[PDB]
Amino acid sequence: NLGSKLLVGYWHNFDNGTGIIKLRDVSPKWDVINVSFGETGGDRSTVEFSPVYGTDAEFKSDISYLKSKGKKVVLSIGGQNGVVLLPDNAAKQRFINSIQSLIDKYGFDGIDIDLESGIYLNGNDTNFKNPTTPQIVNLISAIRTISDHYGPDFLLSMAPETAYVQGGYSAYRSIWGAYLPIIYGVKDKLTYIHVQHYNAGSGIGMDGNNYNQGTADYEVAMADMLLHGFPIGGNANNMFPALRSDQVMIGLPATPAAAPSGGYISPTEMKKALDYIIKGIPFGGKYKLSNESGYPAFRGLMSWSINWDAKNNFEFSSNYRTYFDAI
Ligand SMILES: [Cl-]
Ligand code: NA
Ligand SMILES: [Zn+2]
Ligand SMILES: [Zn+2]
Ligand SMILES: [Zn+2]
Ligand SMILES: [Zn+2]
Repeated sequence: NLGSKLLVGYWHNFDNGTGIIKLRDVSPKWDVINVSFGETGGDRSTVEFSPVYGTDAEFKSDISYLKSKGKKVVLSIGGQNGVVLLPDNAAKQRFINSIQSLIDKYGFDGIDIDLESGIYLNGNDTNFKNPTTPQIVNLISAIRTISDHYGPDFLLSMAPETAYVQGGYSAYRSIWGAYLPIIYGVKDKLTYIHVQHYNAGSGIGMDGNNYNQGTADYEVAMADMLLHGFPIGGNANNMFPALRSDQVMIGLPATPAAAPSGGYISPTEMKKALDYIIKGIPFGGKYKLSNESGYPAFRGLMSWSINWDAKNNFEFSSNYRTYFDAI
């Protein structure tokens, strides 16, 4: 079964300067490998994926080998080429069929939704429990259909930026809060969400205070929105519900170069945030956690990326594997 404290790492299906790591050479400290990325061509709906090294059959066998060792391998849909546009049923079906074909071909354990294309609320799409924007409605439907095809053990994750989730605290329009209807719409099938707590600037917590990315207070404040639920757009009558704590992870850059505009946090400071979130132990931050005792089943950390971590001699993976193994 899938563990209670996870390290989820993005795996580059490309060389961005940090090199390509073949699947069998990925550190065993990662519990889940998010293969980056499934992409689309002209129809912006049929997802395609070809491994950057070797044959398709060899990649399929590498995945089988990792799965035999208890690891999960997930296909991430996103990046610049992971444009998925679902304006109608036809596009939705192409997306569903192509994803199912890839899962079957390579033996992926599930999918990671790392999309931004078309993810913005139409004017007048104001109810997160009943969205009307076709892109959003169709994406929710497709995710539920794909998930159903594989059953309750299908691994579904999502990695939106903060504007699309916690940004909903300030406004519910355009991009702000636009993942909220997606999250709500698939919450019964969502294994975990790892919001990207980086390339974000600052975030307003439920206490009304602004916190800077890369600080312990920010990590706690942003995660707490999902652990506790929050009022959308300054309206106490429009409450976004809490997720299960086992559905909440925090996404972090593995090193500063992985997120140039900011978001990297030192292990010393992040362990303070983790101790507060998980164990209810405060550290002298300004942010007061919603729940006195913490959220022991908080699911863990995601990182951009396995490749960046390796170029930084595994600082991130080593520090947090040790931290979680010690609980
Ligand atoms: Cl809990
Ligand atoms: Na290839
Ligand atoms: Zn279902
Ligand atoms: Zn099938
Ligand atoms: Zn973005
Ligand atoms: Zn409460």
